[PDB]
Amino acid sequence: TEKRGRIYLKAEVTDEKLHVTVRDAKNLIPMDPNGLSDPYVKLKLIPDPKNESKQKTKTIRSTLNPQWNESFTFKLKPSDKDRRLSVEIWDWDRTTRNDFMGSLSFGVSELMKMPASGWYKLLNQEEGEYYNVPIPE
Ligand SMILES: [Pb+2]
Ligand SMILES: [Pb+2]
Repeated sequence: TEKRGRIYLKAEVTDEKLHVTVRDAKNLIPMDPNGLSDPYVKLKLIPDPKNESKQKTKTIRSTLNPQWNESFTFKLKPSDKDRRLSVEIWDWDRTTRNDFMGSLSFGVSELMKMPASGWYKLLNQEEGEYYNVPIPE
């Protein structure tokens, strides 16, 4: 559904490399019995059939307002013109399968035209693979 918090990201392409900085997120949805979550962020260039592009932040336990401050780099290839950078927050779970918290994505070609910087609204899993919603206001 919706109202999943927001995330602050920077994503820019420079000389065939995509640099992404995952800063922090605010107001995430509770996922655990204790009312909090143990969030981490998965980054991928999709489609990724062979599942080779995945990178992830560390897991921060017991918070709905994580501050990761982590950076990542992807080397781009020509075929990436048809790919998107997918950013998904998931809850790490000690005793159950990990579950989805919120997401968004950027087209590689679009980032090449204009870098991304700022706060973004977290979307549901399907929606997140298709667009993003900046919230500069
Ligand atoms: Pb959970
Ligand atoms: Pb958990």
